[PDB]
Formats: sequence, structure tokens, C-alpha cells
Amino acid sequence: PILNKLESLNQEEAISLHVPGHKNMTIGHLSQLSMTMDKTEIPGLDDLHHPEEVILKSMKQVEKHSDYDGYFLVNGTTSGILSVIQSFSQKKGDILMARNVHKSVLHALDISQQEGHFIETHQSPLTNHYNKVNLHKLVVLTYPNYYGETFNVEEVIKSLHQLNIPVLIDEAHGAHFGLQGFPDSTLNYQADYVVQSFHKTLPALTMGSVLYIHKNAPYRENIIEYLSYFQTSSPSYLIMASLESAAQFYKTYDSTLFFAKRAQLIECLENKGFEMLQVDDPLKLLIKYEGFTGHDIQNWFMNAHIYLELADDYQALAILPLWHHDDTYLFDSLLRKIEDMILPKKSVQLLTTEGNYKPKYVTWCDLKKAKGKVLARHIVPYPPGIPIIFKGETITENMIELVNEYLETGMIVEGIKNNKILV
Amino acid sequence: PILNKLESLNQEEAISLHVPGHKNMTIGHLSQLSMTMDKTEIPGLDDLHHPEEVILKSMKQVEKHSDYDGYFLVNGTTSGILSVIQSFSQKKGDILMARNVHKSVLHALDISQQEGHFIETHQSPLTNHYNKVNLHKLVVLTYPNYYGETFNVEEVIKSLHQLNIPVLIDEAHGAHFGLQGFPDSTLNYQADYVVQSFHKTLPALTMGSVLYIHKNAPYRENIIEYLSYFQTSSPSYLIMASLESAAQFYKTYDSTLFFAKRAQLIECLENKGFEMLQVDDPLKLLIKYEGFTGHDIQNWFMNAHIYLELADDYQALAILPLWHHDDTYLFDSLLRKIEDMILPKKSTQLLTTEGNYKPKWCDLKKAKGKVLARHIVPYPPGIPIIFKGETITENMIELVNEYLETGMIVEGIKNNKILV
Ligand SMILES: *Cc1c(COP(=O)(O)O)cnc(C)c1O
Ligand SMILES: *Cc1c(COP(=O)(O)O)cnc(C)c1O
Ligand SMILES: [Sm+3]
Ligand SMILES: [Sm+3]
Ligand SMILES: [Sm+3]
Ligand SMILES: [Sm+3]
Ligand SMILES: [Sm+3]
Ligand SMILES: [Sm+3]
Ligand SMILES: [Sm+3]
Repeated sequence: PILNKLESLNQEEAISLHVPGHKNMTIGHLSQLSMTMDKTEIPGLDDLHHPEEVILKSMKQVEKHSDYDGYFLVNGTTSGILSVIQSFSQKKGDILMARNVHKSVLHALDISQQEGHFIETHQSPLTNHYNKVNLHKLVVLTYPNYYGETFNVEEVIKSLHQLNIPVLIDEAHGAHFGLQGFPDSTLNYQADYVVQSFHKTLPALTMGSVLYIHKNAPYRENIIEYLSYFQTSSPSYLIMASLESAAQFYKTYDSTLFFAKRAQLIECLENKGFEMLQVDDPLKLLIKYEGFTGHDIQNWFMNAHIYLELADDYQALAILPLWHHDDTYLFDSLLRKIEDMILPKKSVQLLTTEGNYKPKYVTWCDLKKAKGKVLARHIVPYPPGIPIIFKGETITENMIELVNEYLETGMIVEGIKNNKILV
Repeated sequence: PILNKLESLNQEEAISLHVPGHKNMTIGHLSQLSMTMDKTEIPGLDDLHHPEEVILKSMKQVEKHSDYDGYFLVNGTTSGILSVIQSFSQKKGDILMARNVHKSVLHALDISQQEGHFIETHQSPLTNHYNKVNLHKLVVLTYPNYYGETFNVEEVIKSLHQLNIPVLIDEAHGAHFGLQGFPDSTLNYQADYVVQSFHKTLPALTMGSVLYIHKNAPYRENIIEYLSYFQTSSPSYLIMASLESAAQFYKTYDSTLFFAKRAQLIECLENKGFEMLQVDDPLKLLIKYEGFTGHDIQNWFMNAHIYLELADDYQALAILPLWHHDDTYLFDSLLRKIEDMILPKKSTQLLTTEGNYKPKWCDLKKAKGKVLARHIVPYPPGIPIIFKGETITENMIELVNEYLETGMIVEGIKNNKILV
């Protein structure tokens, strides 16, 4: 079944504007890999969880900044994130968190049983999504957010260090950061831990990621040991080789061709009546169309066998390829598919406050009576279909008000049934 | 450098007798895959963490037994082991363990902070490794051991269920079990959880495994949820595709040719003067040569560009290919290489006792009552006899001192001290 669908997508010549960043083997040099290289810890090849030969030499090549050591991840940024946070489990204090931390961070606090606390987290006026925080054993921040928006993370990092708190930057969507024309990575701002999902925006295979640890960061050794707990003992050499290939691609990339093709794409879309929101990251294209939803726009592109990354009620997200001179991306077919598209005629508040998290039988309780209690299931308003209140939080006056405001306006709200909340 | 090595292995026609089970893409049908198919949760493809379409349908085809639901694992059997154990964390009692449990089991107790206890575990007179247990919220057993040795596991599972204890069976080396002429899987013995590393002995890609959860098993929905915690949010469709392929390979496999080719290889090996230990699983071949070590053997084989799985002092282990009529394996070259090899002329009592585990340098003589902080690993055979988190006893000290008395290399020991 899976193979049958994958073959069918191949025959329809599907065009990727989605993860991973090799774009159905059109961007990058992964054509140099082959499955015959899917091997194991035989002498001559090294051992990821004990690297002292060809993998360590490769690790020295994945380096982007001289204050950091890099480590290969085969179980995604997820595994980096589990390994950094687990190392704090026996230390006093709690873990501070933006409201747009990835679920992996909440999974880490749950399985390790650690106290948490959400930082005041604010909404973009552009994207309607979380995009910045305002200020105790660790801080976790997402940078960029999913939609490629940045904020003054450097200053936050400095501020937290003056209080002696280390920071973990979830840089899942900033693996391409540092290339000419793009935003800067947090590797430049003395972040203690920075995990990047190579596979999401670079030509690495799905699941490939890298954890960068600052050479002075707390619990370095423990963290390195947990990477060998949270990743299989049988790590993939295909994935590892793709990290290596993708790192070489990052090292020698020239972006001039990208910025030209990007301009052409926007031209083409705009002449079709689409409206794009320019975020800080040029790789992330947000497409709107007056009178219609992102899901509608997602569907329209799919009907042309072009596959976007995701959508919300407001807009759809294209993650652009890292186009280069020798790529096999179907650029002309992309632009030609957009031109001939037949579109219709055109027509037509997140929780920001701080909060405690506890890593904790359940029951539905009336909102009015749920105050002071621990939430047992996420509240997810549509739009934007991401959580405003996570399970583990203590329910407040303010939360109930905003949640009733949602319901009064007829906004779909998951984690609520019959005007009750799970506790 | 990683690629350069991988390429030079291909340029020297490396012959695999190691994991994974596609054997340098000579065994199986993974030539139907392409890295063009390395995609994501776009519409049409499903979602491994919330499967209700193509991946759910594929799970149904992964079924080996109607009493179980199979779940794809892209982070190995490891992720499966972590998911099962985590679910018992808030429940009272300890996790009972064979002394040859894999490191992920101890990792799991450590991350989840659960009490453990080791079961009496015996040493094989054949392999001199741990091969069998002798009899409380959960029991974790390894079946088969990685040398392909089995034991009366059915009988142990029945005794435990009568004491109302569920069992997790680490079947990492039993993915090919149930095939004609091979031992049977614990899926037949009502085991509550069975984890199989498809990639190790079937033609699936490295990292691809399957967790089978009995439909009555304790904490089913919690375990299924934790699968989405311990695995990446971006699971590889290549790996999933490879498990789907490996399943179809299992179900359609005819092993008549395997046993013919196995016998011809043993014939060839015997004629060179190698001594082969016959273990319960036909897929595992244990090679000896009188006067020399398993390491020596592995070297001699590497010099012929034949790669064995691993070795200890006693023996070198070969994991055989699941040969078939349309495979592309270099069988003649293997025999040729063995034939014309130029070989020289011919020329550890493990701790079996039960013991408690706590998820938490001292003279060995003064160590009784302290909790071990680093594994004690005798060479040979180079696997732990006493694990970090165990309480040191008079008998452990006696045993370990006799190790040292006799010139046996012991890791975890420095200046006759142990780490506490
Ligand atoms: C995808 C993602 C992750 C997780 O990385 P994987 O490589 O999918 O494990 C973490 N944080 C954010 C913001 C992500 O988008
Ligand atoms: C390899 C192995 C594992 C782990 O499985 P992976 O697929 O490598 O994660 C667990 N138990 C035993 C006995 C093993 O040999
Ligand atoms: Sm607190
Ligand atoms: Sm404020
Ligand atoms: Sm207008
Ligand atoms: Sm000859
Ligand atoms: Sm005594
Ligand atoms: Sm005694
Ligand atoms: Sm003596």
C-alpha cells in the first residue's frame, strides 16, 4: 500500500514544496548515495555511539561554528531534544518554555518528570502564530517559528545567561540559516544547545538532524550519553551519510540562483491573484488568496500535483527548494502549472500569559468549575489549529475567559466537548 | 569520509555476513525503493503517529498473528522497548530482567526511574553466553539470544501469566522466526509484547523494526502513545516502505534453497578446518578454529572482504542471508574466497545469580553493599556480568577477584577498584 502510493506519486511527477529539503531527489547530491551503503558497525566503518574514526572525522566536517561540537542524529531533532532535557532531571528547578515549543519538549518533560513553566509568548501580526517571547534551570525556545519568523533571540539568550540559565534553541527550521541572504543561526549568540533539522530544509534524508553543544555548556557529557539512549543502537548509515552530504552542500552553496528563481515564482503566483506574506526567512513562502483558506489553496496546488508543506485557515506554506545550477527541479513545470491553474473569482487571539506546567483517571469538568485545576488535554482553537493551553497547565480565570470568547464567536475548539474541559 | 569508505566497500565487492538482512541490497526486493520516495505527511501519505489510511492498511499486512496489532518502528527495536517500559512507570512493583537484556532495557529503567530485578540467568555450555532463565509488574526476556540460542520460553511465559505478570519479549534476533524450518516466534506463546528488529535478519532498512502488542496486553493505549514520544515526528517513509517490503518477503518466502545453500557453505567451511557450532537458529553460524580466537577468524575473513557480524575470544558469528531464487548474493565468491584462504596450523564463568537493580573508585574487597556505578565486563566474552545499579555482594567480589587472579581482562575495574 505505501509503496503503491509512493510509486503513484512518482508517475504523476509530483512537485515538492515540502520537507525534506532534497525535494524528491531534485535538490542536493544524494544521487551519490545508494542503498547498498545501508550497512552497520563493521570494522572500517565507525560507531555513532562511540565515534573515534570516520564518523568523528565527519563530525568535524559538520561543524558550522568553532565554539560547538556537532553530533549526528538519526531519530530527528526529537532525539537531540530528549537528550538535552533529560540531563536536567536530577537538578533543582524548573524548565522555562515558549508557548510554541514542539511536542518533543513536552514529551521530554513528561517522560523525565520535570517541572516546567511557559514564558509570556506573543502572536505575530503577520501570521497570527506565536513568534516571540518576553522575559529556571533551563530555557527552551523555538527559533525560527514554523513559518520562518524570527525575533530578538540574541538579547533573550544574553539576558538568561546574566541570570546563569542555559538555553536550548530548537532550531528545527533554521538549518539553512547562515547562508548568504538568510537569517543568522543562534550558533552566533552563544546558545548552549542548538538542534537543527537538516532534513527539513537541507538535502538530507528524512530523520537526519544535528545537535550542536557549546563547549562550555552544562552537562555536556551526560547529554552525549543520552543520545545513545534515545537513538537506536543500529543507527542508519544512509541517514548519516546524507547529513555529511548535506553539510558539504551547505558549505559550498551559492544562493544567487535561488533569489532569482524565488522572484520569478512570486511573480508567477502574484499574477495569478495570490498574495504572499514576506517573513524573515526567504525559504518560507506563505500564500494567501482573498475569500479562500490555506486548505483551499493547498487543495488547488495538490490538484496540479504540487505539494505544499501545510496550511491553516489563513494561508498555505511553501518551503522553497535550495535551487542550484546543477539541480533537477521541475521549475518550469511548477510555473507552468500555476499559470494554467483555474481559480475561483475571489470574494470576502492566542493565550500569551505565562503559566506553570506539571508533568502529571480523567473527567470532563464545566469551565466555571475547572479553575485552579490541572489540564489533562490540549486546547486547540481553529484557527490556527495549534495549542494555546497544554495539558499539565493549571487552569486560570484568563484562560476560561478567552476560551469562552472563542466559543461565543463559533470558533472550533478541540479539547472541549459539551462546554467542558478535561481535567 | 563516511561516503568515501562506503564507496570503497562497494568497489571491493564486500560480502555481508552481517546486519542488515538485505546484505548490501543483494537479498530482498528493496531495489523497488528509491530515495525519490523519501517524502513526508503530505495528503495521500498517512501519518505514522495517527494512522487511519495507507499506513493503517500497511499495518494490517504486517500482521503475523491475529492476536496482535503490529506497529512500525523507524528508531529500531530500541524505541519499542522504551515505549513498553515507560508505560509501567507509575505502577507499583519492579521490572524483572534476564541478565542478557539489551542496553535499551536498562536505559529505559533509567530514564523512567523504575526499580528492577535480575532473574537467575544461566550460561550456555555451547556458546558460553547467557541463554536461558530460571524462575514483578513486568518481565523482560531476550529471545533468541544474539547467537540464535533459544530456550523453553513458552513454559516461562505461562508460569508468569499464572502469577498475573505480563512479559515483554525482546525478539530483536527473531524477525525471521516462523519461517519454514526455523524456530517459532513468541507471538505463538501469548507474549504480551514482542519487538522484532526486521532490519537485522530480513530485507528491511537499518533502523526498521516492528512492535507487536497483544490485543489484551496491559497499557496498550499508553504504549501506542509513547511510540510517538520516543520516535521522531518526521518518520522516514523509506524505512516504513522497507518494513512493508520485508513483510511481503516474509509471508511469501520459500526456505528450501536456504537450507541447501547453508549446507554447502558448512561443507566448504568444514573442509578448511573450521569448526561450526550448531545453534537453535539456522540463520546464525558460529565459527571456531582450534588454537586461534573469534577475533582472528573475523580478521582472516575481513582480509577476504567477507564481513562477519562480530566475534568474542571463542567464536566468530556469521548471520546468513535468507537466500532465494532471484537474489543477487555473491555465494560463489564467498565459497571461492573461503576455499583459497591460507590459514595457520591449529594449536569465563558468568554470574548467574539474581539481583536487584536501582535506577540511581573503591577497593573490590571493601565494595560489599555499595551500588555499582559502572558495568563489570569480563573479556572474554565481553558482555556485562554485573550492571551499573546492581548491589555488590560477597559472591560478586569472590567471582570478580578469581577473574583477575586468572589474567582475565575485566573492564569496569581499575587498580583492583570498582566504580561506586
Ligand atoms: C519538526 C520539528 C521538530 C522535530 O524535529 P524532527 O526532525 O521532526 O524530529 C522540533 N521542533 C520544531 C519546531 C519542528 O518543526
Ligand atoms: C539490536 C538489539 C536490540 C535493539 O534493536 P535496534 O533495532 O538496534 O534498535 C535490542 N535487543 C537485542 C538483543 C538486540 O540485539
Ligand atoms: Sm515552580
Ligand atoms: Sm507581560
Ligand atoms: Sm484585493
Ligand atoms: Sm582456489
Ligand atoms: Sm562470607
Ligand atoms: Sm561466599
Ligand atoms: Sm583463587
